[PDB]
Amino acid sequence: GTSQWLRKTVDSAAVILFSKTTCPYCKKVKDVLAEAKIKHATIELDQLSNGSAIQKCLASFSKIETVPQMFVRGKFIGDSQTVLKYYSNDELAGIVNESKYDYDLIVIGGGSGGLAAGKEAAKYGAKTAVLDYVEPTPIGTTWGLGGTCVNVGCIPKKLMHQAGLLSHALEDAEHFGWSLDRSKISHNWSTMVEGVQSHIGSLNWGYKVALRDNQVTYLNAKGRLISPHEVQITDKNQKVSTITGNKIILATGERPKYPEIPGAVEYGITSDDLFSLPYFPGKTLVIGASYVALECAGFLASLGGDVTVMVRSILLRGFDQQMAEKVGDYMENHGVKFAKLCVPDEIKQLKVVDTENNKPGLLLVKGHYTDGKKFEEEFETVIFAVGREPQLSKVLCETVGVKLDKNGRVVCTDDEQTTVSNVYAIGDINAGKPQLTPVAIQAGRYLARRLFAGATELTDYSNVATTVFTPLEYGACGLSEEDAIEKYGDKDIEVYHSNFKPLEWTVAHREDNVCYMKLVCRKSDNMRVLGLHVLGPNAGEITQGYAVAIKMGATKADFDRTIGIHPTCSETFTTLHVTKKSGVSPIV
Amino acid sequence: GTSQWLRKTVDSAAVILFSKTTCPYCKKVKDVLAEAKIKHATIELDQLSNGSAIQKCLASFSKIETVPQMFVRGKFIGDSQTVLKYYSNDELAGIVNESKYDYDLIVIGGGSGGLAAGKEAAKYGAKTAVLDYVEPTPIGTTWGLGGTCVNVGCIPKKLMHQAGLLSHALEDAEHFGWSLDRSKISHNWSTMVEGVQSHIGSLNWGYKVALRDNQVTYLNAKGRLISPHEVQITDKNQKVSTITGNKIILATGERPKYPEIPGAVEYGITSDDLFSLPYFPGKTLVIGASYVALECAGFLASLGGDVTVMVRSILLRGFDQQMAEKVGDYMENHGVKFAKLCVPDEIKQLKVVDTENNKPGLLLVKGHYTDGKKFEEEFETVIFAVGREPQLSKVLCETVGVKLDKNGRVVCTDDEQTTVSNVYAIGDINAGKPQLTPVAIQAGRYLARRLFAGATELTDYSNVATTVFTPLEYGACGLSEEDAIEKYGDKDIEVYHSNFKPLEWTVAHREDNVCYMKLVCRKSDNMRVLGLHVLGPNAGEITQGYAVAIKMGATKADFDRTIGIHPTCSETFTTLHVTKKSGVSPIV
Ligand SMILES: Cc1cc2nc3c(=O)[nH]c(=O)nc-3n(C[C@H](O)[C@H](O)[C@H](O)COP(=O)(O)OP(=O)(O)OC[C@H]3O[C@@H](n4cnc5c(N)ncnc54)[C@H](O)[C@@H]3O)c2cc1C
Ligand SMILES: Cc1cc2nc3c(=O)[nH]c(=O)nc-3n(C[C@H](O)[C@H](O)[C@H](O)COP(=O)(O)OP(=O)(O)OC[C@H]3O[C@@H](n4cnc5c(N)ncnc54)[C@H](O)[C@@H]3O)c2cc1C
Ligand SMILES: Cc1cc(C(=O)NNc2ccccc2F)no1
Ligand SMILES: Cc1cc(C(=O)NNc2ccccc2F)no1
Ligand SMILES: Cc1cc(C(=O)NNc2ccccc2F)no1
Repeated sequence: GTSQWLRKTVDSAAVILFSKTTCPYCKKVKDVLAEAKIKHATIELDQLSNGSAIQKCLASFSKIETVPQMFVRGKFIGDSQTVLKYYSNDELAGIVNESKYDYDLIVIGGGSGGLAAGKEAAKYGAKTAVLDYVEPTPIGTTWGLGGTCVNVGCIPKKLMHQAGLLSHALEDAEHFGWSLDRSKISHNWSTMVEGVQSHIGSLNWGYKVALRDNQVTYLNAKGRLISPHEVQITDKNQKVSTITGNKIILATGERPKYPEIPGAVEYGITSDDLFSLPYFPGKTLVIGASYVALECAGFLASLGGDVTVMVRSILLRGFDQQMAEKVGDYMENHGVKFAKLCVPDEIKQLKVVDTENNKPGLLLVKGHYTDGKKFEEEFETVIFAVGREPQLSKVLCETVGVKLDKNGRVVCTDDEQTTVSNVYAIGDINAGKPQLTPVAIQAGRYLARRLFAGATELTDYSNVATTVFTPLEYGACGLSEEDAIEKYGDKDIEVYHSNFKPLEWTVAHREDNVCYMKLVCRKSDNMRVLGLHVLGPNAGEITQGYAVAIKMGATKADFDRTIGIHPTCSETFTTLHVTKKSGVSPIV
Repeated sequence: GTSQWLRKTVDSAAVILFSKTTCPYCKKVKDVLAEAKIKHATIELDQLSNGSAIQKCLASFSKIETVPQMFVRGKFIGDSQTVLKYYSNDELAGIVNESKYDYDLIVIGGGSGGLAAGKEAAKYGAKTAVLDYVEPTPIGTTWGLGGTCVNVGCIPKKLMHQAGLLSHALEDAEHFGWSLDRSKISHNWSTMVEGVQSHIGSLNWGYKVALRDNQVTYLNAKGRLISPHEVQITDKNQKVSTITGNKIILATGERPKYPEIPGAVEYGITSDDLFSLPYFPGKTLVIGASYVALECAGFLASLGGDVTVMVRSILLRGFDQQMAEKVGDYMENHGVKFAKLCVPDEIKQLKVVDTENNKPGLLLVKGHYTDGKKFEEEFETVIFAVGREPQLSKVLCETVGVKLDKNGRVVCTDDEQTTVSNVYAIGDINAGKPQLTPVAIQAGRYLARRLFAGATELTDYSNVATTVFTPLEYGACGLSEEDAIEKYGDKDIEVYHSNFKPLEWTVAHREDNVCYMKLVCRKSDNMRVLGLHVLGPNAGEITQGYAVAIKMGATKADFDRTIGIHPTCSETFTTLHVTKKSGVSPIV
């Protein structure tokens, strides 16, 4: 056990020092490497459980059992006297820089996971390159460094959500005594987009600064893995070349799908285009029913838009369907129109986008309802939100041997390793994993530490909490009620639930019984909490802390013995008592 | 053990049925009791692990070991045949109403704890009275049923906090694209007070409806305990009479203190007066530095007021002082003035309150700083927030034998029992307990179940989370950093911390490094989280869920392995890494 860990650690680390905190010979070597600007990992043996056993295993590489011992890319370099000899003789810089490869690590993809992995690897002395290229959308939209979340995802969508939430803050202000008249106030799309894009631009620049300050080589080029250690790159001038690397991390993400119907690619847009659109969309149709579809329809309606959503079957497939129906009912009562049980057949152009006067075009959408009736209506903008997919045929030569599943995602071990031993995959392209930004970041950072600092901790992908940022937000952690019932049986499941009303909604005359929460519990396991669900304001802030308790195995008794904070929405979880089986009403 | 539990349960319950879920004779007795509208507790012996032992112990009370067995106020009434006999002979109603006392329970005080205890007791058949009287403030202010939180505490203060938060929402809305101009909008104090008071009145009415629907006797009268079982009551016509009860719960709360200086009682006010004041306070001095003082100063400033706070020594004594100083620095940067190291000597009247034109008066405040320099300034309103105190000499004859501590609070066992065996105390008057509304509710409900339904569960008063609703909110759960170091020593304490910026503050151009969080941990106990602290928006929603994890013994490793929800403020707790001992900056 200990011998196999040490072997893997030594073969993989770029530069690593084995040390003890109390040793002045170790401190002497540490200070030399700091002066020479040589970054490295450090393993303090006096702070590990079996440090004595490791110290004896080191002799199988160095034939000494003392400390310090310095290694570079699998090779024992020397003890204190030897390292100072290389330093005194101006031979140290050359020894720590010799490698079979151009880089210790090449990351293909500069998004949530890839930037996290590359920066963390560099901190331990791995010579690292990060490659990023943004293929333009069909209408030509492109953006800077940082990935989907930063540029066309979590960041701009939550900022536009906040712009929509402020519409209701303006209405509430009158009831709390402020003198404004909400009915005389309007919204300016282009002013909002300019502020959002200025923030995104500051993130693009901050990531380039961060890579420079960690000595990471940033290449704005398209990468393609042609053999296990060779990456072909093509730059903005179509100059083609090859770089080599010891370890490879694939982190290229996904892009939006289009349906295979006439006019979709030519005349519609996706979320990739929405967040920098230079004109207000006008009367809008959203095709789809994912969290992306509902989040976008929701803020467009709150900004004052005329918005319709076309739903093939159900809302939020894969989420708790009682919660999903309450989400949609709120949206329908607050100005979002729905075309239910309906699909599109073709998009026809009636007017071209007026790019000079900054106005949308006009489109005729034809489709049909599931019974057989026809749909036909005119819209200024049509947004497709019908799923996302990777396109690893762009990234990955089939001769390399990296196995993909039937959806085109990478099949990985529980430590992110592919079927090719030096190649790993993280983020949205790792098959079977939750497709979320904090998951990609944790996977990338934890992987970098295992490769270059001898860490052993794995990423835990179970019970990862989520929040859907619809007009009324929906947070969740764990199983839906229907998945719990299918797994364990109805007689082994107890559900505690309640409506609630935020105190802030009282003076503002908002609804009494629309916010809702529940705990789905397993009777035969001490009433273990299998899933937590909340519909209400600030749902992400409410849910996050409970994710720690669920990770730890919280029971209903743990929620009961914990005391609430008053007045809050979250405290309602500490006093739940009405069960679904009792038939008693959950209203306030 | 079991036999001591059974004797206490039988002696104390008003009406109780010993039963098994599987027994049709028990079902027949349940159905008769429901038809006669006789409320009662039930214990299902087949749901307890020592149910066989309990069934044998019942025989020393009834001389039988079968189920069902019905008891009334410590007396065995009968089995199935006997209960049915009393019913068909119209004898049962008189039997179940036989009592040595007028009531099974008298609650003195109709606030957070007292209303909770009284309603819960009545559910198990306890004949219950709740007494409530509101002694007017020095200027004559009074209010309805529900206690301090409902009328002059948590509820109106958080509603006025929300009105203040909406000021910054109006400012933010411009940056997100909305057409309003914040500089032309003003606030109307009387409109806000009218809305707050209409909500408080709906709560007053709802509590009277709830007591009527639970068959609880509500007496709007002042109560005084004159012997262990006798309560003297004085009504609004000054009629004096005596009622008797088996169990007594003291739940009379506290009221604000005034300093002993000339003019304080005559010309100043307290929080009791603020929340229904018919005119805007105008230019205001708040004397004190408690959470009540800073919350009130904070929202008055956000509503456009000229506000000063006079601080004797420090802010928020008893809270973590690094967090208290950050709370005050934010207020001072956003328009609250502070007179530090200063106390008042006298209040002089310059103008009487203008009741006709609905305007405040004018006052001259004289004081001095700790070095002896003088303070002298004019204000329209002076609010004293210098602590709260019970006044149990008004509630409790000294000859009854209930022991008080040096501060005048009631000394209780861990099951809320006083030194008089049938008398219990809950809420703010229970010595040594956190003075919070959800604590009083849990204590009252749990106590009623122990008295009248044979329950055993105690209230857990440890690590109860809190939130201070200052303009930037401060949430906490567990020990302050200085208390942790005093208890375990500095070398056994590690502190992880970080600044953060809410995403909502980016486009709004608010501050980069004002929000802050830390985890105070114990090294020698697996890095156990001893205390959690957060300064930021929605801090009560952030903190609540983590209180369950801390109750369960969370360590830093539990926070690390839990994944964040993005984009949120709370997710910053899941990736903390900078220690105070490293000296590395917490800025982001
Ligand atoms: C509209 C929307 C909203 C979302 N909201 C949230 C939210 O609120 N919370 C949340 O947790 N998640 C959210 N997500 C999900 C989140 O955006 C993703 O889970 C995350 O971005 C995945 O990170 P990644 O590192 O796997 O890939 P990405 O961030 O997509 O980065 C991959 C990068 O690699 C580049 N690349 C691709 N091929 C190559 C190549 N051959 N050579 C070089 N570079 C290449 C891509 O152009 C891209 O820049 C949202 C997603 C969308 C679409
Ligand atoms: C300004 C302010 C803000 C607060 N904010 C919060 C907050 O945000 N969160 C929180 O958790 N806590 C808050 N608190 C504390 C909370 O109000 C108290 O902890 C809670 O009200 C205590 O409940 P209680 O049942 O002990 O007493 P109370 O609610 O004070 O009820 C006691 C009642 O008994 C009556 N009474 C007294 N003597 C007699 C008698 N002889 N006969 C009959 N009736 C009598 C009193 O008039 C009163 O109606 C706040 C307090 C204040 C002052
Ligand atoms: C807001 C949001 C995003 C997701 C998500 O990313 N993926 N779902 C998923 C879950 C578990 C395993 C595998 C998966 F693919 N869920 O909610
Ligand atoms: C020391 C003390 C005695 C009383 C007194 O008489 N209270 N009775 C009363 C009850 C209800 C409304 C109005 C009332 F006056 N108050 O304080
Ligand atoms: C054991 C213990 C805790 C306390 C106490 O400080 N209670 N009150 C309080 C605290 C924090 C915020 C708001 C509050 F009202 N007294 O004794």
